[PDB]
Amino acid sequence: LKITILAVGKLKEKYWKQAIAEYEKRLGPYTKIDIIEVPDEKAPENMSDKEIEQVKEKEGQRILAKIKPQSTVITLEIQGKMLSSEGLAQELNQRMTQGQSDFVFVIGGSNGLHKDVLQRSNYALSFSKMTFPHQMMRVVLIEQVYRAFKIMRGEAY
Repeated sequence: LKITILAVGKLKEKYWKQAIAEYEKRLGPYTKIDIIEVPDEKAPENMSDKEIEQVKEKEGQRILAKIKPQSTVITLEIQGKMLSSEGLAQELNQRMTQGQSDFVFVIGGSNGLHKDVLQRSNYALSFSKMTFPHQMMRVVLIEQVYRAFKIMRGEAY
C-alpha cells in the first residue's frame, strides 16, 4: 500500500537520480512509492565525537518529525538483521498480511543515525557488513524493494 524512503541529504549525482527514477516507475504498479529527503546538517568533515553526535541529533529530530506514530519503521543499519532477498519478501509479506500498510525505510546521512531514530525503529535491516555511501544506498534499497514485491508476487526477476 504505501512505501516511503526517508533519507538524509539530496542526490547531486544525475546517475543516482536516473537510477532511482527507473525503480520508482517499476514499483509504481505494485505500491504507492514515496521518497522524502530531510536536509543533512552541514558541518566540517573532521569532527569530534561531540560534534558528530550533534549533527546526528539534528538530522534525527528532522527524520523523526516526518515519521507518523502508526508507521512501520525500518531502519537501515549495518548491524541489523541480515535478510536474504526472500527473507525480506517474507518479512514484508507477513506484515502486510497482519494489517500493516505503511512502511517507512530510513537512511541516515554521512555520520549514520542518531540513537533516537534507532529507538523508534520497528526493524533494523542490514544490507551488508560493508559501508555503502548513503546516495548509493538509496539506489540499492529501492531496487531491493522492487525485488521483494516481485518475489511476493511470484514474478520472475
